[PDB]
Amino acid sequence: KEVKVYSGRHYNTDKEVYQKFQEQTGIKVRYIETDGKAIIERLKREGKNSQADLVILVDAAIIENASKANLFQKINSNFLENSVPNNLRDPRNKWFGLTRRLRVIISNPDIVDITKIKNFEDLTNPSFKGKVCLRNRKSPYNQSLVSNQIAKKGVGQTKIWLKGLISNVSTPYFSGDSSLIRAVGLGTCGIGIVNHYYVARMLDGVKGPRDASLAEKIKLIIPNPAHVNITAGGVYKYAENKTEAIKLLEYLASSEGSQGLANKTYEHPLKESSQNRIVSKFGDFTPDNVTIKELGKFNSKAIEIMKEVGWN
Ligand SMILES: [Fe+3]
Repeated sequence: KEVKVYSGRHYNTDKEVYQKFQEQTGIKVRYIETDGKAIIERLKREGKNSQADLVILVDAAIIENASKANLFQKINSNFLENSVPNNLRDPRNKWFGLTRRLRVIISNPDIVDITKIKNFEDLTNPSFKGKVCLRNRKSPYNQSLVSNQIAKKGVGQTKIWLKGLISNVSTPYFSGDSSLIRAVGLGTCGIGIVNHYYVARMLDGVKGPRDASLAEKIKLIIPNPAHVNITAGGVYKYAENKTEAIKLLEYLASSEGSQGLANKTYEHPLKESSQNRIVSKFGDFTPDNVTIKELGKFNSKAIEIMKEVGWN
């Protein structure tokens, strides 16, 4: 018996978690790890001829792309329905959350007054003029953040916040979260918005000594309440090994499985905050209760309003 996993968790960190499932169950895990959008495009092309059993994807926006494209089948599981929090799964049971990431504020306290920064709304302060730096609108992470704001405040109010935010940007858009962390730490940027786990990875020397030194210069602010995003798993629509795909998903969503995946990328497990000493130092967070499904709903409108105010 075997199971074929196509995973968009492209961090090169998760192989060990699949090995523990194999040893306990005797089910062979064939594992492909690449870009999420390459997986979606390949699967649309293959249809019934695909060898995918279980699909793992990063971000609300990519999960919505896969759902729109009809890539998942509904599954029934007492374990999953009674263990994965409602806000972090498909109401129609086609996909399930496995890890939690926060998109946070990073600041250089030698360049800006950090006592003035608590939440996203503060980044429109005119005293931050020229000092705010962003990754481009092509990042699903950024699209899902603007989608978060539309969910709570509606389109009108979100556009006001975006006109204010983009006003304070005077630097070209970055193509990644790690290069924006380097700019904030070097001090060419005073304020950035990035995923918390990139700061943890650089602090722990994963990207070498220079990136570690730059990351020490940064003060990380968790908005209160906090915007939460996820990685998720679902069973492929035409999975051959359906039974084995459900067993592996039940394992990855469990306390052992969710801690295993999360501890590799410095994320939070599903039902508890990270044990990790670097992540714990960032502080406690309270979720804002916007569902992952809602983040997918408002993705199209988020892209249109980012384009309209000039977030490029
Ligand atoms: Fe990432």
